[PDB]
Amino acid sequence: AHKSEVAHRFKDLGEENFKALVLIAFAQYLQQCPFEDHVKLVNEVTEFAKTCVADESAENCDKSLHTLFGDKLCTVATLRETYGEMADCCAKQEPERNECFLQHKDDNPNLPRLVRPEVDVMCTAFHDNEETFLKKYLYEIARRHPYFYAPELLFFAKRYKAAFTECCQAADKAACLLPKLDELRDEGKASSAKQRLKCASLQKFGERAFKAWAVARLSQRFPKAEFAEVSKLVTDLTKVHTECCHGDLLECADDRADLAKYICENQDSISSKLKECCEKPLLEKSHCIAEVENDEMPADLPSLAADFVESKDVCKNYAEAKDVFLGMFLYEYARRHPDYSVVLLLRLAKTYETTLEKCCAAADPHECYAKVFDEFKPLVEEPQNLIKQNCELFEQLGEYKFQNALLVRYTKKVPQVSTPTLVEVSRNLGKVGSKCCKHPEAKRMPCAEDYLSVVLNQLCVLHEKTPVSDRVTKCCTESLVNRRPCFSALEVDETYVPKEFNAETFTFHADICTLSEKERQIKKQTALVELVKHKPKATKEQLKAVMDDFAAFVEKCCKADDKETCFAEEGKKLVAASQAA
Ligand SMILES: COc1cc([C@@H]2c3cc4c(cc3[C@@H](O[C@@H]3O[C@@H]5CO[C@@H](c6cccs6)O[C@H]5[C@H](O)[C@H]3O)[C@H]3COC(=O)[C@H]23)OCO4)cc(OC)c1O
Repeated sequence: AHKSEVAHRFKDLGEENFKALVLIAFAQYLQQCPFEDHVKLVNEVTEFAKTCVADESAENCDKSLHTLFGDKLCTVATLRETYGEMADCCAKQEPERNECFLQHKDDNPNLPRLVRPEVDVMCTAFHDNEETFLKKYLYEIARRHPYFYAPELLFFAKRYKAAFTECCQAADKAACLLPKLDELRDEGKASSAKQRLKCASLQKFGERAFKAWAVARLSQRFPKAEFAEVSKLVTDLTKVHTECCHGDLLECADDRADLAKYICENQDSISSKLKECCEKPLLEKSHCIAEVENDEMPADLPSLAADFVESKDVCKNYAEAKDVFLGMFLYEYARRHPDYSVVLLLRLAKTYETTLEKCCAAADPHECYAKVFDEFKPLVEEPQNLIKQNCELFEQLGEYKFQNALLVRYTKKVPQVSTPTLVEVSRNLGKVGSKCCKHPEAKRMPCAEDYLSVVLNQLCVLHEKTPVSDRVTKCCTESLVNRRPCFSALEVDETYVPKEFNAETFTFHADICTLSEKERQIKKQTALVELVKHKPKATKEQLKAVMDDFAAFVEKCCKADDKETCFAEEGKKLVAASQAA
């Protein structure tokens, strides 16, 4: 164990990443804090760190990272008149102060939306103070996505700098810059959502859950790798994400680097597909390994019949070490099925487990578990059916109309759920259609069913903040593996009383003419959820009818005699038809 963890981390990560990482740590705890303040605090922490690196025996160098950093956040956070319910945390010591900070993370911060300035402007600000410009990027995303995988956020910042470096010297700056930022925005939302799930698993379902998940995913990725190796990897990788989720961002970054290093110094025993990745700079390398394509599986692997049903020691080995035996089954099953979703593999693993508990406590266990594998079959076919059906539906509806289809279906299921949430979740689910139906009906399952998990988790966590439907609460709390079926099983809420008619939520304005097409869509899908809430018995024929009116008048009013008052009479037409009763 090192004396002075801050020195140890400062030396290991180096100054630039140390600062960026603390800045992320601060913004993911204090999302409402202004930029300038966080930087000042990070600067002071970094000032102090250097003293400990110089001399580890100097005054506070032996304090934990959280004590040191926590004391530092609270200088601005103790302000109750500006931050409210967050010096709740500052009244505490470590570790309870940190436990407090983690539980006050807000998945939906009431934060001002980003202005996006002219390209001229951004590029000016970039050359002027390159370092501030990047911090301002780190800060904005971190406070908006308090679960962004911090090391990966350094990677994003780096791509972000790279974009401005390249495009700000381009002949056409806009034509170069914007697609890169558009890709970066999408890739970032995806990354954030994926990490929320890794964190929710750990924090709500425990380390054992995350491990099973990783064994499964890594086994599919590295099918030539031995179990001992995968287990080692699962271990390191869990230690890393546990750290990140628990707010130990420096150790997380460090331990992820060590890992990325291990992987590359052991390529020949992991995968044949890491060659290019391990030639990249640190951030890029680590990212590349993380998203690397599955290796080819060894040819002619045997069947699992021998070890997991036919051996005489199935019950012994099970009872002799249940977790490593299940890990093995899960490893052996996942290696051989990169075409199964990670969730399917966990279900089969869970089925095999529950089947051994029942059968090892039986007269003749082998006679009892002989069937087991046959029982996996309807579990495998079930996701296949849904994906087949949803992809046909998407193929004839397109992303947008497909999202609206989900918007209506999902609103009727759980109309207490908040409108912006319904809109976000349904729009994202629509993105499975685009991302996954694209693939041949044979790689679709991991893409489709693993991504829904990420999307269903967003719903779960956005709903957790201010819960309004016990049925969502139940599906989200029940298991993690049963989330999709539990949500699929939900029936239309006939118990729910229709919302009254608010005029403003159905009146539009001249500002809508200045929005992107995407925003306009979002604007209208927002109206649609509100429509269903106000008339849940409306028909598909009726709903899509009222839809095209919204569509048509936007067109006519964005052109007409003063666009502002134009949305207004349409507001007056709808208002009069409601008072009418
Ligand atoms: C991870 O990827 C994501 C990126 C973003 C957005 C985002 C989205 C974009 C974009 C730029 C930006 C940047 O926005 C700019 O951030 C700047 C940071 O740099 C500094 C400034 C320099 C000089 C004055 S301010 O200015 C800021 C701009 O105002 C702002 O638009 C990101 C920086 O931090 C964000 O949050 C921002 O071009 C078109 O699409 C949002 C996400 O979800 C909401 C997300 O997941």
